[PDB]
Amino acid sequence: KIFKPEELRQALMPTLEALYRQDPESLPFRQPVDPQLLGIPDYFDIVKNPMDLSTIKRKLDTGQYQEPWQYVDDVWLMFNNAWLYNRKTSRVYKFCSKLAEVFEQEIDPVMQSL
Ligand SMILES: CNC(=O)c1cc(Br)c[nH]1
Repeated sequence: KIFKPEELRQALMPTLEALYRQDPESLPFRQPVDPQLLGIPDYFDIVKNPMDLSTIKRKLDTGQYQEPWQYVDDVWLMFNNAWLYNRKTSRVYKFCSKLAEVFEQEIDPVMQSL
């Protein structure tokens, strides 16, 4: 089974759009964390592989995922980064947990279809 880049994009894009639709919960995740701008120099000492929704979308728009599990890996990487860096009751952590719930509720039938 080989995937065509625009077909893979059409199949997965609704799952990414569902994350983007969440307001306010997608807001911390719509752009890359910039530790200098945010004044959190420790960020890249804990998060070695940053990921965010804008980067996932760009990868999905430019054929960077050959297989659907590569996309699923990047979504979970974004989540796991936030769950490692932030306090459990912080806004970012709580918002992350909402996005992961949305992602769970949705990604199963899409993967079954691929
Ligand atoms: C995904 N964003 C974060 O994990 C983050 C930004 C700031 Br400021 C603290 N945590």
